[PDB]
Amino acid sequence: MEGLAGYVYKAASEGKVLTLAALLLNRSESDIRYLLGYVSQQGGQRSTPLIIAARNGHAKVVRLLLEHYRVQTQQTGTVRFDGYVIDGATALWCAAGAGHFEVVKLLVSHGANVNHTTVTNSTPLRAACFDGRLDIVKYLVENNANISIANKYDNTCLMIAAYKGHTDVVRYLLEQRADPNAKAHCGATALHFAAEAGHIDIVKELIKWRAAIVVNGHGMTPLKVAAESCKADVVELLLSHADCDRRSRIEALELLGASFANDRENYDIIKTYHYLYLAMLERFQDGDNILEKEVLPPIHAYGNRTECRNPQELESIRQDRDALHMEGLIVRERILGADNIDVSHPIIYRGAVYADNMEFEQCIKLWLHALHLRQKGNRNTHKDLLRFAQVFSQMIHLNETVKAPDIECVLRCSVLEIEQSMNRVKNISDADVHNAMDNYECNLYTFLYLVCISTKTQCSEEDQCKINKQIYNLIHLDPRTREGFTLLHLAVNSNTPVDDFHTNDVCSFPNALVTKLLLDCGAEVNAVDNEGNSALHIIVQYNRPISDFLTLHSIIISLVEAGAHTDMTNKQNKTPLDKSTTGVSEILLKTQMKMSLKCLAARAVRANDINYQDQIPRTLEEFVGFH
Amino acid sequence: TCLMIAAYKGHTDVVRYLLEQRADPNAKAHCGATALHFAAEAGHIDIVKELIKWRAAIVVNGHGMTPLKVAAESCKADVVELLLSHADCDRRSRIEALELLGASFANDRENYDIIKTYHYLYLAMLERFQDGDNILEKEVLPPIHAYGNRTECRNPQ
Ligand SMILES: [Zn+2]
Repeated sequence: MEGLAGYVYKAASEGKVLTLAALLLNRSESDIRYLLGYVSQQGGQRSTPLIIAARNGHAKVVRLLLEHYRVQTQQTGTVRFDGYVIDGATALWCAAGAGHFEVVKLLVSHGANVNHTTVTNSTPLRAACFDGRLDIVKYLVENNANISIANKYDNTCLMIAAYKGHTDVVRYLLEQRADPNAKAHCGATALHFAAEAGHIDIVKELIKWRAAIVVNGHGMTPLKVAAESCKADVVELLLSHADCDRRSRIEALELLGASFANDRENYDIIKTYHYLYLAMLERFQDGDNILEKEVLPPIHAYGNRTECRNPQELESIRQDRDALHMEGLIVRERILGADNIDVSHPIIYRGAVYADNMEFEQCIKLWLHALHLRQKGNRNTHKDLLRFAQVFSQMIHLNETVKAPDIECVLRCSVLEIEQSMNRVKNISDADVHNAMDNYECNLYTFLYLVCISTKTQCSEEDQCKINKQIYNLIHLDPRTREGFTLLHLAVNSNTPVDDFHTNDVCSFPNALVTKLLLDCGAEVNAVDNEGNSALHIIVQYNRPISDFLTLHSIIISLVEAGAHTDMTNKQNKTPLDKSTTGVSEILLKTQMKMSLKCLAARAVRANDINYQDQIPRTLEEFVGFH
Repeated sequence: TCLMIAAYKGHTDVVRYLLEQRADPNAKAHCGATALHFAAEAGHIDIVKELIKWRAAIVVNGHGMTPLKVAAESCKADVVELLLSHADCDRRSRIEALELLGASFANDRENYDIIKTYHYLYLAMLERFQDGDNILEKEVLPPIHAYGNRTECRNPQ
């Protein structure tokens, strides 16, 4: 029966009245009304024949359905655009999103319900604003569309239209007395959206309506937002339209200069120097009436970090573009503060370019500041910690790493914290965070790479003690992976994701020193994965015995010590001696294997099937289970 | 022939193309060395694997020098791995090759790894006494004053 629904869907997508009529003809009234009510979620989005006709922009099909079949226009579907899914949208919403003017004309002329209840509170006017068609917006608004209707984020149609940057729709909505004073969830105003868009005409139109200057939650006044977005024209327009004190305009000018210097997109130091010099002359313009200048305390990350306050002080800094950039960073960090996370992007970039070729030191300290900032926030830094891993690989390849253990201890604390946080995240839900489970695995890999870095380097015994404190903190809590794998199991298996930036002379699996240090920490040797495979069961399977024979010999002689059972059957009977395939690995085991009567008795009593339940001390039940 | 000299050089693409022409790789020279010997000297594991793929058999030169032994002499472990894996051989030849590899690591200047030599010889000799009550014999040549004591070891102690 659903085949008829698919045929109607295809006919609606085609746009032919003849095919759709023929498919709907020779069917009962109930059948055709069920076809109209049915939604074929081919892409997982509800789309009734009217809804999908509106989305596909076929005027003929929409006209036929509305005129001859009386399909309900109040049907709402969770249509998705560019991956993002709106959880509710009527037929008129899809018509506006399609961008076809005849379809929206017909649907509105057939009494389409513009105001439809929706969990996302989406409206067809918002869809038209997203599409940007002025004519569709006009036709929707004229025929009973409430512009004041906003989504769950309190984002109105006018707000998103100003964000888009289309001057026509903003002008039309302002003509229809659309209120721009509504506040979104963040509380930003329409002036903030216009400054972000960078359209001077939108800002001028908003000023014409006399929109109030309202500071957002994290500061971010419209002049400050425009200065951050490098909208010099918008900043000048706001300063001219709204009177500001000396402090406000001087701060705006210096923020604009520092933003121009710091960002890689602009990358103009002459404009930055000119703006800073102008602002500081404005500080001293009056004469004996000087704006109070504060100096941030010196920080080892920024070096001297002396914020200059006199004209000769910047005059001495005409050259040394690095000094100008770091001073702009100081200015931006002082003005903006650490309240928001917007300053996360520049600092790393300022490190990144600095990280092109040099000792990495103040780059590392800048990234440490970025780490602190991102750890105040609940923002995932697994990509960032990867980047630190490749940077460490770079410096160890350069052989000039001379690494300081304080930084590695700090990043170990951070990675432990994020491990715990994302473990709780998986404790909340699983399906949505499957990619977060992939990041779980990746972060375990990063810790192994950090352990490989620590093994390659060497430092003071107290620093090693702190490293071992952190690794024991990670070990005491028992990490697990899909199908179950301890740290040792990864450390002995062929860990597929070897660092691509540096895969040679660094991070090679089947390592001996890593396993030695992990045993020193005290990981549970007799831990069993799914199917019960022990550590020895995933080291005798090595396929290159004659090469790298030193590694195999060392790992075997290390794991045989620290108490590892010589025989530990698991699921189907597989002794470590049976599973070995090389033909060379058996020798190393049989040299180190130590015999005892317990093992022989257990093998004898399990080979034959004798009852061993409730006739044996409870401890030996597990012993018999092993052998 | 271009085949053996290309194998000596180690250019994988040209050797692969020449083999594609179905040229017989069992050709010989005045020295009697087959392309396997030149590949072993080059040590390209992929070249040797490709040669084995199309049925290149081990052939002994008149003065001994089986390609496996020749590869073992020049301290080329990977070729030894590959040939031992594919080319079936007895206990005696395998242990002889392992001992030769140990000695070559011991004395030569290119690698000069004392521990690798010790461990390889230890493994070979442990393989010698594996069975028990059926022991491969070890023949010791009379001492040479050039080496001083010049007496080999046949007991693990
Ligand atoms: Zn036992």
